Amino acid sequence: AFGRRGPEQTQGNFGDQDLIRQGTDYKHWPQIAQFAPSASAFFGMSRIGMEVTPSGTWLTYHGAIKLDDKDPQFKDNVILLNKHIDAYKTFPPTEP
Amino acid sequence: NVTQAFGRRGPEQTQGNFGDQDLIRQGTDYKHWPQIAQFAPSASAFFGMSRIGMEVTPSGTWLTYHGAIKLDDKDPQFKDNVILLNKHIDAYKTFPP
Repeated sequence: AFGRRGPEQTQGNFGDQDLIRQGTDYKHWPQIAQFAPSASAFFGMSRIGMEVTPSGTWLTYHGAIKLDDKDPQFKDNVILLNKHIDAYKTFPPTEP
Repeated sequence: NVTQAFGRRGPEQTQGNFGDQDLIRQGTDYKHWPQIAQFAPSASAFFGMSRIGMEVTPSGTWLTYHGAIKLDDKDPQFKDNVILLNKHIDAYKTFPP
């Protein structure tokens, strides 16, 4: 969908092979998706910008979401997210 | 409204910078909100397209994100969409002191 995971600025870096294979069918997808911002939160929280490069006009965004560390699921949420962040570094190269 | 929910618009890295005085007062009731909202990623797009990190700092644990969404210049609505987004980006610079 958004291409191969990898280290480049134009690549996404999130997702292990199960999330890649299964997408929204992945057993822990709801537990991940809860951290995704609503449209209101995305435009309300983020630093939004616009840039014009040789490939077109881009709407840039960045920000940071504070995890609720009083949530009983906090420690497990952190483990789950960490599992997927830069997971590609762990992949067999013959993957897929 | 928007600023009670997501804090003041401003220049700092921890603050949001998007929305003019009408957007921030009206929120999702703002007349042009759906035309803006079309640009916000789905959960799948947010996790699939962004660069995601995790940072543990004195204030807490934060899921960081950044990315860029290509605007479709072939779309007939492109001209109006970029003018609208541009209006709201850093609009707080025009707010009186």
